[PDB]
Amino acid sequence: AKIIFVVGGPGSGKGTQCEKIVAKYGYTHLSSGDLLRAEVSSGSERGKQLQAIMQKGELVPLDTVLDMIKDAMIAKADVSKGYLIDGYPREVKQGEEFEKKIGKPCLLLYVDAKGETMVKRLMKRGETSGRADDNEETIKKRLDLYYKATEPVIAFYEGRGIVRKVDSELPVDEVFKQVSTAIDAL
Ligand SMILES: Nc1ncnc2c1ncn2[C@@H]1O[C@H](COP(=O)(O)OP(=O)(O)OP(=O)(O)OP(=O)(O)OP(=O)(O)OC[C@H]2O[C@@H](n3cnc4c(N)ncnc43)[C@H](O)[C@@H]2O)[C@@H](O)[C@H]1O
Repeated sequence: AKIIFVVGGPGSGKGTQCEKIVAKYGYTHLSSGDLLRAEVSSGSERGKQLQAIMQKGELVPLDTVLDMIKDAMIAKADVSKGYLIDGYPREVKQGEEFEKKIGKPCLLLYVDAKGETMVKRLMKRGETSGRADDNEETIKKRLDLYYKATEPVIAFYEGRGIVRKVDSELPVDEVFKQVSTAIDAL
């Protein structure tokens, strides 16, 4: 099955574009954030540890997040023609370990937004939906971590040759036209 990495900053619009991909193409959307938050909601001790880390805007250990991604892929294996891996990899080692344990991506969709745009979108969502990490101090930490740890992921897959950038400053449906173009050309 096809594996597509979807990578971009906090609030760049990854999840929004992924849900549109699902509706149009039928791919299986796996969000590392959603999987982690599901563990938090379980009330487990691990969930309490994950909640602490995520509330501070920090990266969860590779071992945990890759386990959950693999778990989810296996659970959907019978019915998936392709996978959207949304929010993983966030560091080069995460990409490397995924390829070691699961397989290689055929495409990385780089959902590109401005830093100020991401701050605005997350501040707005925070005031609306009240997600714990959508507070101003944590947003700043998330964005800084994205720049430091995750942008080298883009470079890695540029070296691989599979990055297609989409301009997430555009309206959602206009971004999705760029997304659709990349997927159609697979
Ligand atoms: N691999 C990993 N390794 C280690 N730790 C990990 C990990 N993955 C997760 N974690 C941990 O979990 C935490 C959270 O991870 P995660 O859940 O992946 O959070 P995130 O990376 O910050 O992504 P978001 O869901 O916040 O934003 P998004 O890019 O999907 O944008 P969205 O479509 O929602 O849109 C955002 C807002 O903007 C709106 N919007 C979207 N697109 C547009 C557009 N074109 N125009 C106008 N508004 C738009 C949306 O309606 C919405 O309101 C991490 O910080 C980390 O602690």
